[PDB]
Amino acid sequence: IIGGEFTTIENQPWFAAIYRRHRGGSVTYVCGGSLISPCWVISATHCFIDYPKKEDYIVYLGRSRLNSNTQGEMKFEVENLILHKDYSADTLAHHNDIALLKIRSKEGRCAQPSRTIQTIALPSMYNDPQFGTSCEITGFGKENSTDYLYPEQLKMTVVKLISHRECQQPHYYGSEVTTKMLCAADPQWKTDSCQGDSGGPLVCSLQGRMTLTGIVSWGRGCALKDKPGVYTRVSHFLPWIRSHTK
Ligand SMILES: N=C(N)c1cc2cc([N+](=O)[O-])ccc2[nH]1
Repeated sequence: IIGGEFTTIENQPWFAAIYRRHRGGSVTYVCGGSLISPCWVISATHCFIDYPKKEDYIVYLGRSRLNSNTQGEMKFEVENLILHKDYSADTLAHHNDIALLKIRSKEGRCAQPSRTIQTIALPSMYNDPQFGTSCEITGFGKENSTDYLYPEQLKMTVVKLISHRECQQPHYYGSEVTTKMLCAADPQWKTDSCQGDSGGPLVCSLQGRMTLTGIVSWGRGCALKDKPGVYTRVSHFLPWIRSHTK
């Protein structure tokens, strides 16, 4: 997250921190995700496509810091790593960038809700807030485009919803953006998602309820003029989600 503010897991209790164990034992950060039910975390396919093997992955819930433990965190293995069959890699514009991780502890349990671990609601089908709506993004991603390191503390920021028409401008993203994608940016382009934020939640308040409206997917650079963050439009994948979480 470029700009924005530091936060803790109490303020995004569904946020999932996902890591991969390398051979030789090193564990590095992969991507964020969102807990939608006790046994299921939703993320982006592009986080996993290079390494599709579910045994390489570690998920944490209730975790506030990147390389240290948070009191009351839970640690999970991935019982199922489900990628979207119709995924595509553009140069930027990943189509169908949605993935589901079935989580289970070494003790055979799913998530147990608490002050730091809760689930997020899915939207109702094709029901998105109007452009100009303010939504929040959450992640451990880069704080400046030139940074080498990821921040140790979890961050959040607020970005505004950009209409499909506007994101379609040639001087924005043109045809790269589809109706299954959502664009969102800052009016001053000061704040944005960046490298490492992928898979994480875009949460909007939608008629009284915190809602997983999007999933961080791609963008050109970070916090650049006319170059918004792009998000998987969750309200367009509910059949996909409901069938696969069975
Ligand atoms: N604007 C976004 N929603 C977004 C930009 C972005 C960039 C990278 N990246 O640095 O490769 C990764 C994920 C991203 N998500």
